[PDB]
Amino acid sequence: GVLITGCGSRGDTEPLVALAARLRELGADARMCLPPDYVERCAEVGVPMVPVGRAVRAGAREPGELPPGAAEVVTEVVAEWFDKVPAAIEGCDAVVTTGLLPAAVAVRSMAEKLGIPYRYTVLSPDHLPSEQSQAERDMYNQGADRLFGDAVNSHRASIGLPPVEHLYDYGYTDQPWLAADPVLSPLRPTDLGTVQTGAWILPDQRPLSAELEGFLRAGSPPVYVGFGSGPAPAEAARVAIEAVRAQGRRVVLSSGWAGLGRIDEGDDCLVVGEVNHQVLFGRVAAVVHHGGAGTTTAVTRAGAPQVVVPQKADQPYYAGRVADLGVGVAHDGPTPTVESLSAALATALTPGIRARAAAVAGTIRTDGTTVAAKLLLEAISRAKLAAALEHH
Ligand SMILES: O=c1ccn([C@@H]2O[C@H](COP(=O)(O)OP(=O)(O)O[C@H]3O[C@H](CO)[C@@H](O)[C@H](O)[C@H]3F)[C@@H](O)[C@H]2O)c(=O)[nH]1
Repeated sequence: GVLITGCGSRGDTEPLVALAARLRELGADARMCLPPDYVERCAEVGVPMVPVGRAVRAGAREPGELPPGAAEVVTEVVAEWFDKVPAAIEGCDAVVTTGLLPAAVAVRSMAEKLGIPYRYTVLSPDHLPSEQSQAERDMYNQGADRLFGDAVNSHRASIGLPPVEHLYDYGYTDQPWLAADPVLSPLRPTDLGTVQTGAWILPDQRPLSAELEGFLRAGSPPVYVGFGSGPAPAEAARVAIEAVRAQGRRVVLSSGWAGLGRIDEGDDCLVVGEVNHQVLFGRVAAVVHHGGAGTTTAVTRAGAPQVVVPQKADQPYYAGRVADLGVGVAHDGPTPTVESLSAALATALTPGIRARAAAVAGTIRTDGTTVAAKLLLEAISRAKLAAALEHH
């Protein structure tokens, strides 16, 4: 089998589910360890998953219950991963991981014990160890060792392993994979070490809800607005609904983890939960979003013009990439006003940008999981999988 693990938000998780599903299609018994948020997602695509640790979404936890990434609970997190992974990793020939470092180091430790290959994956190039300075890498290693090195070493001893240090190096490996699209996220030409597979995208077969289908059929193509797993700006729903209205468009508002909702009973708005983005984004006039790696990838592949309203982290990078590609507008700042978002939307709604977005869509590859599957085949070899890939 192959074990696929991670602890993080939807963006950290969805690529892993894509890889797991692709491996199962290719005849490999891929299974997962993920936070409990993702039980439904894994089940609906037929991927076995074992829930590990605290829920990542605040609303999925108890009031006052700290997230898995909180420094206060790191000892508990390490223990939980060492407790639950053994049953899942048994009979596996390789492991692929992303996300939270203390969990990743636990997983690699168990891979080390079994003598099976471990691969860590990053989703945005700015997060590659080789894109950090030596001083930064030193700092990350020291912080990890200090914060949870003792806990990791106690559990390593429990299974007979020697102690380990430099936990950033250990968890990320010396050369993590980059599961990111090369058009959206080009790698510097001097980097010969990083294996860039392309994005890991699950071909989405889920139907749209009757309500969303009805909404799409009942009028002109709407604008989608959503902020993914992250926070939304102040008055996000009001500003977005009023700005989209100002452009003469209907609105599909994704509630997201922020829990956005309607501002009135207007029938020109539909509030949605989880949806098939691959299908929906082909049927909208534009997408206003936060600039998450996965969301940007999906919007770009669908060919919908964009307005990126970046909140934090790697999101300004994606806003800049979208602007540079000419397929959308990088909104100036994290908190739009009706006026600023309306202006950005007007720009994103031109025939020219529609054509540019349509053209760039065709350049985004969707076969990154096949690249990763072949890389795994080669790592394990050093059957059904080899036969399936030869067929491809
Ligand atoms: O209704 C829905 C909602 C989502 N999806 C899919 O979930 C994926 C979300 O990916 P994304 O990377 O934007 O995740 P997110 O957790 O919001 O963002 C961060 O995690 C990212 C990765 O680390 C990071 O780039 C960023 O800064 C984050 F905040 C993407 O493939 C969507 O198309 C869906 O199919 N239907």
